Amino acid sequence: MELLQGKTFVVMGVANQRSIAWGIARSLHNAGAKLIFTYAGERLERNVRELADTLEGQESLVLPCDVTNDEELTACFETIKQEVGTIHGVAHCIAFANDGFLLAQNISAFSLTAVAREAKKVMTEGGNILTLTYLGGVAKASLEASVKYLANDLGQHGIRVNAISAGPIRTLFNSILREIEERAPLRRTTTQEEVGDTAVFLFSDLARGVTGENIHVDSGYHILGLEHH
Amino acid sequence: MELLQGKTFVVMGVANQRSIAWGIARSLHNAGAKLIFTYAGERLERNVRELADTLEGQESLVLPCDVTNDEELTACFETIKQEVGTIHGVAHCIAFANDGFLLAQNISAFSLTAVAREAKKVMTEGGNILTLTYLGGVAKASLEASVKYLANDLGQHGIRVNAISAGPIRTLFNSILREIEERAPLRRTTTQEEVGDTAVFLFSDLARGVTGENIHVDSGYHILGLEHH
Repeated sequence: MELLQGKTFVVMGVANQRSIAWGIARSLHNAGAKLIFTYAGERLERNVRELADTLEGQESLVLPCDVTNDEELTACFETIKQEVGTIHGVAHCIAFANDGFLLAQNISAFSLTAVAREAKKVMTEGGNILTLTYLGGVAKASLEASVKYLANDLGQHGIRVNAISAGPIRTLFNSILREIEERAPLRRTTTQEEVGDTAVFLFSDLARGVTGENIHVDSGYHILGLEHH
Repeated sequence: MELLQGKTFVVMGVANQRSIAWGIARSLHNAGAKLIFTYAGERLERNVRELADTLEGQESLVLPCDVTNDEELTACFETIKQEVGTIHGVAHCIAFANDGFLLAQNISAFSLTAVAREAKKVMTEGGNILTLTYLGGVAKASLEASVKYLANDLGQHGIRVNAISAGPIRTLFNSILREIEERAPLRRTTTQEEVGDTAVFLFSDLARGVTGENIHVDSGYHILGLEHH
């Protein structure tokens, strides 16, 4: 409720109001954070500006940042350095890209390292880098290794690196959702708000001892070992 | 800071001010929780009463509860039902018992199921059951399975079941601590306060989508795969 007061975070991956990243943004906002949003292209630019505009409180920067474009990614964090100086985390949470879910998984896998490289330059007081896998796995193997590499590389600078694995979300197939509602320990599917509230923890000082972790927000389904069912 | 306002938790395992469970208690207290403490024997009884007395705010019940004693364990939660009615979680966090660390690991392993059995009777609004492994593993294999079993059994009642794996803590061997300070991603050893603040998350509504999890609070050391080093 004031867990994140005084802290500023970059949120990547907002496409519309049902985006997992918009759940993260809403949660971070409610915990008192200032937000900087990125947008890939012209289409998403408007969607992000309009959603950001619906938040009440500290102004939100909205900046271009195609994470597959090294020049633009670098430019984005240069703008951040010049205008706010220090940030306290990045939500690398692109779960759909313009098939679209797989595309986002691949882009997430090969862009995390460069994102962390630029983020380190403006996280001079430490903080957390969050990445997201949406379950709704060559790229997953890659992301897992990258998180461990970056956690080990950046921890000495006070920067934690963690992942959330989010289960299928109805507003994002009916046979898959029914299986989860019937068989997952919590007997329900995941929400964007549940993912966002776990992100609040990971970005907060409560999680200062947690790094290199992959937290499942999937109603417990992961414990069942039903990957190939 | 008011994350846990209106909620009451049972904390097991407090032996002295450097107990991991006392870190959990302090953190839960600071987040607005009401606390019920247990004590095994006469010795610990005084230590717990004196520590509980140092907290300012809502009164803390201090009750006898040897978790290896079925009659006393049952009686404890019966007293809880009669006096407060509903609780919102249990911290099953015995990490030393009166060699003492291993003894606590074994007692933790075979007592979790019965503790969860009684806790279910007073957690009518759901909540979280937390268990602790202190790294400072037949019993660990057992606890892992028990957490998964209980998460799957109790989730339908809104009860989450999670574990924290805590790394070596200096106030609880110097060669082990030096290795962690030099090689762990965060370049430092764990504290009881870091464990407590992760417990705050798991007991809060922020973690309502998280169950069957084992969160490492170990400065990231777990990612290195140096179990036999």
